[PDB]
Amino acid sequence: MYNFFPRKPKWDKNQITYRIIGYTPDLAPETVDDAFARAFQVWSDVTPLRFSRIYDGEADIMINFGRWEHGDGYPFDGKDGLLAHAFAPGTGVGGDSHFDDDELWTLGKGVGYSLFLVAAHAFGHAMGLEHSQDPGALMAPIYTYTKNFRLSQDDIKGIQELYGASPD
Ligand SMILES: CC(C)C[C@H](NC(=O)[C@@H]1C[C@H](N)CN1C(=O)CC[C@@H](NS(=O)(=O)c1ccc(NC(=O)c2ccc(C(N)=O)cc2)cc1)C(=O)O)C(=O)N(C)[C@@H](CCC(=O)O)C(=O)NCCCCC(N)=O
Ligand SMILES: O=P([O-])(O)O
Ligand SMILES: [Ca+2]
Ligand SMILES: [Ca+2]
Ligand SMILES: [Ca+2]
Ligand SMILES: [Zn+2]
Ligand SMILES: [Zn+2]
Repeated sequence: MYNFFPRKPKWDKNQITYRIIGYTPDLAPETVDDAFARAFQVWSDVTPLRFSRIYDGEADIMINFGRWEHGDGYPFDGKDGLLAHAFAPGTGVGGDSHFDDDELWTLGKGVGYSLFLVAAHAFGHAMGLEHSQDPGALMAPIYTYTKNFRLSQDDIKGIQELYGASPD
């Protein structure tokens, strides 16, 4: 079933804040923003968690792209291997999600990697979800493309364990 980080860390608030510092050239900026939004919404759908975008100063979830050493001491590794990473909820680095720009970022294709799926996956980590044993779960330790995506019961009960279900 579902898993969390060792000390079960979580946001002390439902109103979360995100900022996109950098883009990938692989996708249109507008299409990146829609991918990051839609990724936030798979989790917002089933919790009282609300993600609101800001365009300057420290946010909860600082989003960027980078390659190799990108100034956090967790280097990326070129094409494939690490696609991305997120930090468990916390101040500063806590919940910050980074994507390796040595990857080919795509949407709606089996070729390269869906920014939306990896982001959804990564944002799981940023809410305090670890990997899960269900091979169909979004918090699977493996990337898998599907054209038509739905949050598994495993991922819903895990996030609702921390933050409760949809009140709306
Ligand atoms: C940069 C990392 C080292 C940070 C780490 N986070 C992780 O270790 C996470 C959790 C887990 N251990 C995997 N993680 C990774 O960062 C690995 C990267 C990535 N690995 S991946 O590239 O091989 C990978 C694997 C799987 C996917 N999956 C998908 O994209 C995907 C899955 C499923 C589906 C589908 N079809 O359903 C579609 C797509 C994508 C990428 C991933 O899993 O995101 C972490 O949170 N810490 C070390 C924390 C430790 C926290 C703790 O232990 O309590 C830390 O010390 N942070 C310092 C400060 C933060 C807290 C504070 N403010 O005080
Ligand atoms: O490259 P991974 O994320 O499938 O291990
Ligand atoms: Ca890589
Ligand atoms: Ca942060
Ligand atoms: Ca790229
Ligand atoms: Zn990083
Ligand atoms: Zn992961």
